[PDB]
Amino acid sequence: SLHPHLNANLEGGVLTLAINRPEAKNALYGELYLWIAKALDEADQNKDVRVVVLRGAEHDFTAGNDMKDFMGFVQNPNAGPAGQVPPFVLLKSAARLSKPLIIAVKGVAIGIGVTILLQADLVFADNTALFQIPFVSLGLSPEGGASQLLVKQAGYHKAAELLFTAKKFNAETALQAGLVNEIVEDAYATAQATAQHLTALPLASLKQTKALMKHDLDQIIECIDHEAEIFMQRVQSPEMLEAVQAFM
Amino acid sequence: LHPHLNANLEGGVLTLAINRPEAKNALYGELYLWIAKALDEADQNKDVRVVVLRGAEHDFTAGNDMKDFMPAGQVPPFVLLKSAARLSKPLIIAVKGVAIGIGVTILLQADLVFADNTALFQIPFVSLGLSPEGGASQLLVKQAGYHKAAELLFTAKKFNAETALQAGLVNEIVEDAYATAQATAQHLTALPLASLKQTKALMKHDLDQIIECIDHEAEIFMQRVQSPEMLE
Amino acid sequence: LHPHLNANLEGGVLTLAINRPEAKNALYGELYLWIAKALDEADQNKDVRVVVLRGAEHDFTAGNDMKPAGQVPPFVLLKSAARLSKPLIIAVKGVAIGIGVTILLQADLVFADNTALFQIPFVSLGLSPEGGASQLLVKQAGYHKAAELLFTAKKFNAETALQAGLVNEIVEDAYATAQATAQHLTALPLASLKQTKALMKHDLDQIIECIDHEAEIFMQRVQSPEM
Repeated sequence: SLHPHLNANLEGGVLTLAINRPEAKNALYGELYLWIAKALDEADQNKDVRVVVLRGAEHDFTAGNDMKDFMGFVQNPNAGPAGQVPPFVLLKSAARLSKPLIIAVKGVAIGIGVTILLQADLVFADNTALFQIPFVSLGLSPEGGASQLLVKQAGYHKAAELLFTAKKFNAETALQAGLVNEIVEDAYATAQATAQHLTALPLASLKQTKALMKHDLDQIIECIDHEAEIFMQRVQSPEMLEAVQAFM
Repeated sequence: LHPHLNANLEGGVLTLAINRPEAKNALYGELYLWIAKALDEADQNKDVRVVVLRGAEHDFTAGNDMKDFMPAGQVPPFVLLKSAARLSKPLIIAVKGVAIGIGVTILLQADLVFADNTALFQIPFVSLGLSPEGGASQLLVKQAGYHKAAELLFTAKKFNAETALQAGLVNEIVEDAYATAQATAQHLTALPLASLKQTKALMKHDLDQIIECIDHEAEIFMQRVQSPEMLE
Repeated sequence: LHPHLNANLEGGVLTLAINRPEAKNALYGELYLWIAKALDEADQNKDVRVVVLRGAEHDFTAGNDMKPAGQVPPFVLLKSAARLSKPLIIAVKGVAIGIGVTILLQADLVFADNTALFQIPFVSLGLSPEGGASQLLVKQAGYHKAAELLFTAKKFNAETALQAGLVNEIVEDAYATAQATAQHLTALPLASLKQTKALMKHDLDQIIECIDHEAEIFMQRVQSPEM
């Protein structure tokens, strides 16, 4: 389906999904998380798509959860299963994509801008990238399976430093922690050349290799869901509501 | 009290400083047990938000007192390791000078570790005719990767702060280890308590299995303790 | 004893050296089986305390010679290396292709020089992982780097291997470093090394199961149109 703030282009088996909400530096709201999730789900069924590239359209990847949206949410929270709240739907859609998923990062990549990297196979950034996992300082808790995936990808000590302190960090830190594969001059051209190289390789080899690497997908999904339950406890906490009420 | 352990609580930060400079903070039975009890009670004390563990002066710990040296899960060093692993609040370690044996394996229970360029690390267990402690045979493989963990465990070599940093034992090498630790501790005491507690509990979802690895290692260790290798 | 494989024991160090330089140490069926058997015997050999495995003067192995899945020879070698109860050290120079990389994941220590040229080419042949790589490389290098090396089938150098944890140290003389390290380890208590390694590889049966699972998939692909 066509929707604002998300451009899709398919050429030579490469599907490029580009977040395009510059007025807000690509902050994500409820329905945009779902539109991105649906596009991933449809790409995986589309026989003309072999590789997906997800990035921003321009100078930023994502400023994270839209704060205006978030404050309306805290005052009227989704009462359904925590795992069906929009950001967890996107993160699971990404985790389950059977085809290679490449992400290219410029500028801000905050919250979900970091945890979605843990669902991608390859990540390229340039030196303008500025990352943060702000969940602790917002009064929230991990999402995207990061309590387990970031410990595995970065090592326990580094994962605890980025999660506990909630600090901003640069591309060299993200590269040392294994969140980014390489820092390059043109993140978007590199992501596109890599995607073209992958479409020239056998689809079945790629699909099977990825399926073996992700043999524990069911447990990853379980981790995302159980995190989501704890995350909603924090979203619904009395202290969160008072703080939003004041702010508003 | 016990003059070998300075404890101090300020602004939510409890600072535990091993103070036995005559023996380079080498540790002996009852002292393992007091540090363990202090960590246990820290977790129960609502005025305590973050613990920092370090040496008082130029050294972290020379490891087990060879004099002191001379149910396996209840032998003192293992008691301290489990109390560290169980602490539900953030635990920061700051390393200067020697950090030997349990001086390294205790770092695998800490959430954040800071060191300066004087730090000198070693896991001598293999060369003492012994075996791993502190869950190192799983925790160090996970933290450093298998190849590097094998290098540190098998060879029993001393290594410096840059090697520890690359293996993920140390978060950052800084000019003033104790000041950096205190500043991080104060930053963490200013953040929401339930957010830090639930984040740590998720990260340590496999705590039961860490305790079982520490206890399994303990049984093996205590057997090696009564072996000709050890004597030689 | 067997064509293209040298073996030397001294001071408790067994050095096995692949010796087929005219072919850049490309491996064929029988040769896989001889290396694997030598590892099986070294483990039963009371006078062996540490094993070094290496290639020829300039190269480790160009990989599988172009010219029950669990019993196909490269998988037998991969499992023999994984089961070896004593320390295994590999020293890498020049080419290290396919098996040349996946065997590093079964060694305890790996030393290379800057001539090393690594590749995992299976995807570009329409095949699939081997060596238990789909799990062991993810654990050793992290998921992103393992994906990069496995999906793209790119050739890569010693610095990239060091960053991926595949290599412990890049050194000037990989054979001398491997020998000095092995001599240090033979001087230490075999009982301590044995028991430390067995704890580190507590999940050995899971490792072997992954190797065999990959093997069955691999052998299907071998009959694919892509291949």
